[PDB]
Amino acid sequence: MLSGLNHLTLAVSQLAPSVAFYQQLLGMTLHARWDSGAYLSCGDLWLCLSLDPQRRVTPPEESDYTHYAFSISEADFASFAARLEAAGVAVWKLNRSEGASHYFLDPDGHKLELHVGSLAQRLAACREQPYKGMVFF
Amino acid sequence: MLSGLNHLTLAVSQLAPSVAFYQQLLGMTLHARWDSGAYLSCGDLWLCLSLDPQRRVTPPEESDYTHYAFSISEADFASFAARLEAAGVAVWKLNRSEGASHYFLDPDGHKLELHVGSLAQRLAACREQPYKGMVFF
Ligand SMILES: CSc1nccnn1
Ligand SMILES: [Mn+2]
Ligand SMILES: [Mn+2]
Repeated sequence: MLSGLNHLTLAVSQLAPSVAFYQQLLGMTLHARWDSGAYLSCGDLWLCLSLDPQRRVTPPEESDYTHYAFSISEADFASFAARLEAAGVAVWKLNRSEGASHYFLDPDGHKLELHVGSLAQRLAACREQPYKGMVFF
Repeated sequence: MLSGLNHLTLAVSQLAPSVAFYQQLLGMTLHARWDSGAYLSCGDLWLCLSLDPQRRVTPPEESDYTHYAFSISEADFASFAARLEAAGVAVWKLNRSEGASHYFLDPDGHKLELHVGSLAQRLAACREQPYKGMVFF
């Protein structure tokens, strides 16, 4: 059967600024780059940045809610979010509707998130403060 | 410091067919559902389906190369691809890289992939046959 996420591939319009964002600003590990892409890891996540002439820099009001959240500890969350803020990283959401999260945009407008907590913890929180109509299996 | 992918959230135009696709066709575990979304797991992956009226059913020619690859064993790959084909799931790309890959679309046109092989495997293959301009770190 399917066993998890093998890799996340993001189309990027300019490779070097995107590599710098994920490696320098977000602290991900850069393993290789070539004329048309790069391979990074974030813990167990395999991230591929793929230079795509079709990728547009997309304002957050023009894209849907599809987004990618990265795990961070409770101890590191606030200072990492504040550092992104001080660095001028654009945002896309302010209301914490799914726990402790910071919502920010990559250079092409990919919707990203820092989040503290697992699925199990989110389900436990939702049992006390459920979303409308919520059923647990 | 970021420790991995926390969750992947896909905006969906209709919740019921998306739940059917990820739970029933793809075999993911459904943990909770509410009026405007669902939480599923696939191995370590926490997947959120978020009902979003802004989600367009998007032809693959009209979206960039951003995509989400799920892990499957070599032994299971061909029968899973055949299951998707029997269900009439559209393919958006043929495989031309190392490791088995099947490139398929979800009901809203999200670009998905079944892939066999890790980042370490890909890096080893690239070391032997580097892409144009490839540098390792
Ligand atoms: C070589 S381009 C690519 N590489 C890995 C994953 N997705 N795309
Ligand atoms: Mn999220
Ligand atoms: Mn891929």
